[PDB]
Amino acid sequence: DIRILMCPPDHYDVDYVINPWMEGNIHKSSQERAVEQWKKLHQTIKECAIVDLVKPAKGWPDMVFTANAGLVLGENVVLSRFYHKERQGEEPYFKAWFEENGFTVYELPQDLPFEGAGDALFDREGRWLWAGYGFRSELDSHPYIAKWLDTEVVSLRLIDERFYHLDTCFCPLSGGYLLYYPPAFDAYSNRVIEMRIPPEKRIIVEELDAVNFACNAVNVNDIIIMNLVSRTLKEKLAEAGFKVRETPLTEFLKAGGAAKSLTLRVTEPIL
Ligand SMILES: NC(=[NH2+])NCCC[C@H](N)C(=O)O
Repeated sequence: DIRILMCPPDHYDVDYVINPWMEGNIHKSSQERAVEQWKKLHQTIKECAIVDLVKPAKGWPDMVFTANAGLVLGENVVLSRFYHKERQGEEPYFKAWFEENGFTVYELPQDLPFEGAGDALFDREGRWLWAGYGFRSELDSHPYIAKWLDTEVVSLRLIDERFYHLDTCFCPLSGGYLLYYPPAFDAYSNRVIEMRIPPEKRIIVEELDAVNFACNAVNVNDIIIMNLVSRTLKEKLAEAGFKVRETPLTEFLKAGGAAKSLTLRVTEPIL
């Protein structure tokens, strides 16, 4: 069974600016359109996986972005500790959901930021965990995660403020494929990626797709769900065996997130 956690946009707005996509967008989201877009995404994901919901909290508009609730492996979750006070109030609500749903929760020190699956994505065969740092999660959190979850952690440094979470520019896929935007990473981190993923398994995104959040994609088996995709990228994905489903998420891009950011896979098998 594959299960994905989402959180509906009952209280969604753009109320502050903590990433560059939010600049100029305060109160520019339409709550009604956001509901419509989220409902279409929810339906599309539910066609591929079970969807669980956590009740949203008023005053925490970014709670829709459940990718940042924590990092799940098996029965364990490393709870996120947000870098910004504007999201720290989500933490007790996410903790309560994990506890109520049978997970055993690990908490980092309150001074050590780490933003969950948004910044840390497993290689889909379970060989290691790719973990971003540079804007939200601290590099020093990576050894904690490695030990708590008994996984090798491969740290990747983000260098572009637009691509401030790993999942905005990097997406492990089924079959060992990796969908990513190399310019979001420094040279050393690109070499680290390249050492592990050979060219035939790389699906390299160009900037025009990256800025439409193409890497912020939900992949269940051979299905990939995203906001918008160029024909060029759709054909590359089709050639690699994936079926692309697009669903519009413009109201969430105003807050710096798209399809993947609105999801957390809570069934991450031990392999
Ligand atoms: N996993 C993600 N890409 N999350 C996007 C979160 C967007 C939210 N406004 C923030 O700045 O934190």
